[PDB]
Amino acid sequence: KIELKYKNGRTNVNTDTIYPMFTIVNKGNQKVKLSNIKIRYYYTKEGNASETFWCDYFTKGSSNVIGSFAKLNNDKNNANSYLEISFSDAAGEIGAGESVELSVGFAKNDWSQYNQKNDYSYSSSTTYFSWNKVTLYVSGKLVFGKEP
Repeated sequence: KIELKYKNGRTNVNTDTIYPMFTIVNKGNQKVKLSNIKIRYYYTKEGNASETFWCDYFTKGSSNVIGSFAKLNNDKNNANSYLEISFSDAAGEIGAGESVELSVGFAKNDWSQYNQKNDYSYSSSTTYFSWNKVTLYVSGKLVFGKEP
């Protein structure tokens, strides 16, 4: 029973950079290996340049957080792209009743002034909350949130 909380590290809506922050909470009785957990954040991208990902903070070491980018290939206006966050073997485990905190960022490399309020996963919250428009998978299976 793995839950995900979200807050926004910088709420400006027309910037090229986006600052998703998450807490991953193990609310079950069994430990989960972090290398089995993935998180997605969904947004619209205009242009063909590759995004840039970084990790500003992670309980288990920023070097153990992996950022990848992919397309939804669905022609919808709330998102066409996602950031997928994954974790290395060296990230270890989240014990039962423990949590980890993760503060990341990415640049779309559009420089377009797009309105991020149109993004499926955008929230202006500066409090970690139970936001169901970001998703969490365990061993590839969706366990938290709603896919677009």
